[PDB]
This record gives sequence, C-alpha cells and structure tokens, in this order.
Amino acid sequence: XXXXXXXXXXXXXXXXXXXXXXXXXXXXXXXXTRFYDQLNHHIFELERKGGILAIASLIGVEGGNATRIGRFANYLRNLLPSNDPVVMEMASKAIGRLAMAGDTFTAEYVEFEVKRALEWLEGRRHAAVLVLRELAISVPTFFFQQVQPFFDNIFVAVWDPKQAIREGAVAALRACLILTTQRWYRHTFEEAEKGFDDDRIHGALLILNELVRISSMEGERLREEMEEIXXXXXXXXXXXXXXXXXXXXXXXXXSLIQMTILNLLPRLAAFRPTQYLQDTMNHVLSCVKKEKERTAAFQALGLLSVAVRSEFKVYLPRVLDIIRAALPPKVDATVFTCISMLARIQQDIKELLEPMLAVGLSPALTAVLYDLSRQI
Repeated sequence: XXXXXXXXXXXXXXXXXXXXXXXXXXXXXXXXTRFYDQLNHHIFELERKGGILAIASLIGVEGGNATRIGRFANYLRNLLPSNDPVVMEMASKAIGRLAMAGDTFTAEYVEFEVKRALEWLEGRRHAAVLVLRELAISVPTFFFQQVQPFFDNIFVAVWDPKQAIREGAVAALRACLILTTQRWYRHTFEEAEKGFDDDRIHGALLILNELVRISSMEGERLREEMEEIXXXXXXXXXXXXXXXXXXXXXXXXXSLIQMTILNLLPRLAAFRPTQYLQDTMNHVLSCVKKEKERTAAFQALGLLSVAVRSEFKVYLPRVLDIIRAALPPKVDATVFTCISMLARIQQDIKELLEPMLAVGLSPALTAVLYDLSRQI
C-alpha cells in the first residue's frame, strides 16, 4: 500500500510514466491516505512532470471533496508563477481537472487564479495565459465574471517582444470570444487595427483571424473536417485590403508572417469570394517550392478550392503539375489531405492515383482514398 505505491510513483518521475499514473488511479479506485499526501510532496519539491501525473490523475477517481481542494491548490499555485516549458502546460491542465469537479470552493479557487493572471498580463506572462485558456474550457460560468479586465489587460501583454506568448495569447482570445458568441467585438477590431498602423505584423494577423473565423463558421467547418481525414462584415474591405497589402509586401521580410498569411488567405476568401483571388494564387503557388511553408501552402490551397468554386478551375493545370512532381520521389501526410479537398474536377484524379498509391500505406492515405470514394 505505502512502499509499493511510492516505488511505482518514483518510476513516473524517473509511455511507462503515464501508465503508472493510470495504474495508480485503478488501484486507488479499489481503495494509506496520509502516505499519498507525502508521496505527492516527495515528487513535487525536486520530477515536476511525474508529480503533476500523480496529483491530476487521482482527481475524478477517488472522490475528492473539501479537504482535497485546500491541499492541492497550494502545489498548483507555486508552479504557475515561474516554471520551465512543458511542465507549465501540464500544471495548467491540472487546474482544469480540479476546477471542473463541481464543488463549493470552485467559485473561490477559479476567481483567485483569474484575478492573479490579470496582474502579470517570459515564464510569467505566458503562464497567466495558460491559466486563463484552460479555465475557460473547464469553467465557463465563473470565467465570465471578469471579462472587461480580460480584454483590456491582454492587449498590453500580447504586444511584448515574444513569439511563444503570441501562439498562446490568441488561444486565450479564442477561448474567451467563443463564450461571447453562444451567449467587445468593436473593442477587439479597434485595438487590433491600431497595432497594424515586423513585431507588429504576425500578432495582429492572428488576432484578426479570430474575428474572421468567429463571424463566419463556414470557414472553420471546412478546416475542422479535413484535419480528421455584423462586426467583421462591416469592416471587410478595410481588413482584407490591409492583410493583402501586408502579404503582397512582406514576401520574404520576416517564416512566421508567411505562416499567418496562409492561415488568413483562405478564411478571408471563404468570407467573401477576382483581383483578390489572383493576388492570393500568386502567393500560394510560389510558397509551395519553398520549404517551411510547403505544409501550410497546400492547406490554404485546399481551403480556397472549396470556398472559391468556379474561379479556381482556371488554376487547375498549375496545381496538379506540382502534385504530380512532388509524389514520385517517394511531409506527404498533408499532400493527400488536400487532394480530397480539391475534388470537394474528376477525370484528372484518375491519373493522380498511379503515384498516390506508389507512395505507400499510411494512415492518411487510406483515410483519404476511403473518403475520396464517398464524395466522388
């Protein structure tokens, strides 16, 4: 009970590590209690990954009520202020599993974390974002109690000179603005467009991406399915002209900006579908030859083909020659995903089969060829 559990928990810190945390939950479901509190403290202070695996897994297993929240809150509150990568995001998941238990302390515990996150907003700044993102998923009600401080504090913290924050801080804006839609939009577009007028490019474009995508679910529902295999409408010409001017100018200026361009180009075209399309197609086709953007280039090209139906048919001979040249040598996991969305145009796919199958058996290929025969 005590000695054998402490030995198996030591192996989690030192595939097999997550299995011991799952086996500890299976053994704890059958059930001593004091030694598990000491065993969490033994692994905590030294290790931090194996300690989070022990604490977070036993929540929603044994039956932790009032005494368990007060103890384990102190461990999570110490990790978040300053930590390394990977350990930070696991510690933020440990908030979410504890916070969705449905106890009386949830009102106090969540609002303690949300209020302290606004003070910070770099291993400090990105931590507050991971707390706010994970609490928005797990606890929708008590996260809505501080929305006006949320939007105002984040537009100060986003524009600090960092890349790791820009990826996560827009995901906090994603988790917050989705809660507004189901139940602010002017304050997002006003403060974002002020920022555009290379640190002030790739962050603004990701913030504008949220306003295009939430306003029109038609853009995301094409993207969500292929992966498995008023406000924005008013300032459409203002947002589209600023992004197209930013994309056409910044061709080889500063990997990150080219990645955010290929995210927006299809989602802006899916909002409102020739000169905008012709400038898009020149940027997309040229990005395929270059590496880094080669994965995202076909993804944008696949989204654009479904949204823009008739006008894309002129650029079929250009795209299909690149696909016919890319496959013969055998990265290609995305190549198959976009050929399914290209049909979503029939006789040309018959010639595409003799290299497609010659690549080899992959989980992407047989997922595609099955869903290829469904639609056409």
